[PDB]
Amino acid sequence: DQQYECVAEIGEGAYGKVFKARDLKNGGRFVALKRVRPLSTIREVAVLRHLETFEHPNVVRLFDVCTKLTLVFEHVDQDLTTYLDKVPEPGVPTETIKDMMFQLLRGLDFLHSHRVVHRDLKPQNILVTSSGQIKLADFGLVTLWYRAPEVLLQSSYATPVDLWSVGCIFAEMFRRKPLFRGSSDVDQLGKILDVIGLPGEEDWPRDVALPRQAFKSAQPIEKFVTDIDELGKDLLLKCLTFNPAKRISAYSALSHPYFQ
Ligand SMILES: CC(=O)c1c(C)c2cnc(Nc3ccc(N4CCNCC4)cn3)nc2n(C2CCCC2)c1=O
Repeated sequence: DQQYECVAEIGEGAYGKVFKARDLKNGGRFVALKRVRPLSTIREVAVLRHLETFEHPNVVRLFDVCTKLTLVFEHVDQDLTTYLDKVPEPGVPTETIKDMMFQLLRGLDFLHSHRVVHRDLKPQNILVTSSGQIKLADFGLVTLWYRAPEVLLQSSYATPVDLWSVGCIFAEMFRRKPLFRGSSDVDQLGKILDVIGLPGEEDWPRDVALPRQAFKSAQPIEKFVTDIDELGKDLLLKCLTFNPAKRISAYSALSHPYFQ
């Protein structure tokens, strides 16, 4: 659009490239824009232009949709990735991990309550403002490291998909490196079960291509996620529960003694 001007390139990918641009009309503020190169997809934008009306403090603001499209949003300074890349030793402060995780679950509880699933939650799209405020981005239409077991298996794809990704990002917050760094669904699933263990046959998805009988003893987490309290250990384990039905929800997670 002519109401905006491209200065730099934020990110590239299959979904299309997003750019940092100057919103000349609105006091030359920095805005993030992404193009698109038509009936059941009308909903996607109707849910976002609606989600917008609640202006949740932990989700990127949308500014406009122009025409073949141009999507303008709020520009955030950096992501969680480059945030972790610059934090001095011995990593992120206990309280900084606990705070940023709250803002993450709030934005997740907001999206879930409004029947929205992120589906691709990674540090690359968990943005962080100058003030240090978490903003969820890259939703309302690679790296399997954050993919949930059931997505990998191709069974369910419901809201517990993001609670796995959050336990993966919660670990990476301490560790400062991906917990499960697989290279294929089968490799990912593997590396996952090498840590959490083989779940009971009762929790394995009934009727899927990959059987339980194709993989492991449960390993303690304090080994892989170094200096984490028994409370954070309790929360992250509930986040990383094989059975999506047993996996904690952002709403019960927002309650947990870890934030008390
Ligand atoms: C489509 C989006 O929701 C969206 C928005 C609105 C956005 C806003 N500010 C960003 N701000 C950032 C975040 C990081 C950078 N750097 C990119 C170059 N390397 C250093 C970090 C620059 N700007 N980045 C944004 N993204 C990126 C997240 C991952 C994919 C693109 C987005 O998807």
